Amino acid sequence: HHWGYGKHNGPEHWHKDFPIAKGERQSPVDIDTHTAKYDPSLKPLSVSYDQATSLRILNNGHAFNVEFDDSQDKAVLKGGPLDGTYRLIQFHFHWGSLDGQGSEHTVDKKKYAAELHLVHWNTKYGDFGKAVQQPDGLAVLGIFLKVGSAKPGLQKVVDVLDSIKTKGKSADFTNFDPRGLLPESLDYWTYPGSLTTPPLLECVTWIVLKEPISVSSEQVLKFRKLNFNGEGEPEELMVDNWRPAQPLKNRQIKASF
Ligand SMILES: NS(=O)(=O)c1ccc(NC(=O)c2ccccc2S)cc1
Ligand SMILES: [Cl-]
Ligand SMILES: [Zn+2]
Repeated sequence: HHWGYGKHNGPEHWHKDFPIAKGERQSPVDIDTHTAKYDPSLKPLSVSYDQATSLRILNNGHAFNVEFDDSQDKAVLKGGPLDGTYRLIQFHFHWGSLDGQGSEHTVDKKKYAAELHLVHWNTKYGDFGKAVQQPDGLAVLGIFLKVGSAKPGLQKVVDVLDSIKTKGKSADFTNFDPRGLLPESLDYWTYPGSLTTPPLLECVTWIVLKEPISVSSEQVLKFRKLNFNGEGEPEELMVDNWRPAQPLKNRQIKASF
């Protein structure tokens, strides 16, 4: 009985195995744009993915991860609300069964068709493992996806999904440039939160971009052909792998603009 997104193992069940699910800084959250306050103490956000080196793509049964080689100082996120350098380790998405839902964070309660998560770990902690043991161990750059024009830079990811249809499958995925998934503006909202899937650790500084990227109906449709199940098992389409908004509690969302 592994955690998932179904009625008997979904988000409302997670707290049993992971009590932190009802924690004080859980993610995602709804972003009330009117209550969010401009923070002049925020430094310019810096996304340097020019030297990024992807290695593999994996269907972990919850989503698919494009993993990067993070053994060296390459692909880093810094500035903004961050202190120090955060290194990119992987990115994945959360999407719905329909265009009307799929994102984890919401803006004034609006749900986007999907949400891209670029995961980074604070380099002062040595590696990802030790980082997730710190309050400021991770930084996730979230980008909303809406259905409209295709995103050229996402097609290579879309075309390899057929090779990792089921849980546990992975494929080589080198030379993929994540810069092709970024919108024009780096305007963002930021707040302290957690991983949105078990173990739901509260080590994340969330940076959610205001400008969403557009993806075609065809592209998101292929995301929906993936499977939660493993090869040879009954097919359960990988859709609606998002956690709903959680209580903001004692937190303030800051705006960079
Ligand atoms: N959806 S999220 O908040 O961006 C997120 C990012 C990373 C993880 N990571 C894990 O659950 C994890 C923990 C230990 C070892 C490997 C992994 S993939 C979960 C959610
Ligand atoms: Cl189901
Ligand atoms: Zn995520």
